[PDB]
Amino acid sequence: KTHVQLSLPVLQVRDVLVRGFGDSVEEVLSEARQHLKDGTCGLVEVEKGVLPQLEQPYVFIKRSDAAPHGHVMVELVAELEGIQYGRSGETLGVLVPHVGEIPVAYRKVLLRK
Repeated sequence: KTHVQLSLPVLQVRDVLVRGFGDSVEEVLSEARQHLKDGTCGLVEVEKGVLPQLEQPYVFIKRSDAAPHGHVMVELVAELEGIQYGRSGETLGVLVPHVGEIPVAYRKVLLRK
């Protein structure tokens, strides 16, 4: 399937134990996609002060369209030293590994895979 329905745990930035997916734009996009498939991916909502507490490169989920079955359609965009790899809509948040942190909410998305 080109799209997959996922419910992503929303984590507080100060709870996150593993603050990124790796060291290159290509690695973080690879790792993000693997964790999304394996159900081991969390989401941090971007506000003032969040991104400096996480590791670059960043992987964002961005709204790819204007929401089947409650699931917002999203795609992945990476960012490294202010350059983005991908073009999409509004940021829903930044992806991080999930290693058992308690979430504050769930975000239903349809991921372009």
